[PDB]
Amino acid sequence: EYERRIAARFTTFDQDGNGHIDRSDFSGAAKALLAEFGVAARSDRGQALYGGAEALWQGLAGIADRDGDQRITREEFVKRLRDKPDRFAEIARPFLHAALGVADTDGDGAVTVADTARALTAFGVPEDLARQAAAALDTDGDGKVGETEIVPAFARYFTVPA
Ligand SMILES: [Ca+2]
Ligand SMILES: [Ca+2]
Ligand SMILES: [Ca+2]
Ligand SMILES: [Ca+2]
Ligand SMILES: [Ca+2]
Ligand SMILES: [Ca+2]
Ligand SMILES: [Ca+2]
Ligand SMILES: [Ca+2]
Ligand SMILES: [Ca+2]
Repeated sequence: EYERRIAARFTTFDQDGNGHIDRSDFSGAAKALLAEFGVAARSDRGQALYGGAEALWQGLAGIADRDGDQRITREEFVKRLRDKPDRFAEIARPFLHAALGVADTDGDGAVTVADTARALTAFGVPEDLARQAAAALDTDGDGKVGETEIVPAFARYFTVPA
């Protein structure tokens, strides 16, 4: 179970599935989300999402790329994330904020549960599970998913329970 839980988290970052985490895993994730919502890469929201993704890669690399080759292997990839999950969530905050912007289709600063599910599928979550996860992210049940729900959820998700 534990090792399976760890692989799940690794697989989330290893978007292209090739067994190491690269900047391009993150670039690819940004590209997928923008495509899902028809947001132009060159738009303000597009540039903000790529900048946020690049910042999260650098944070994660800072933590886990022990030999400095700018790929994080399965091997290199948990304890550091478990002991300080809040710090890692803040590293991800610009990315998560930008992702919400992209998934906000009417511009009112809120994202629907259905569009949260769309975002998750852009990041490789199969459609059925994404609906279930999106629903779970809406912890106050108002049908709107926000930064105050997503950022702590992210912190928790990357705290692999022992
Ligand atoms: Ca990869
Ligand atoms: Ca750019
Ligand atoms: Ca490395
Ligand atoms: Ca919306
Ligand atoms: Ca909205
Ligand atoms: Ca479908
Ligand atoms: Ca189902
Ligand atoms: Ca909510
Ligand atoms: Ca709410």
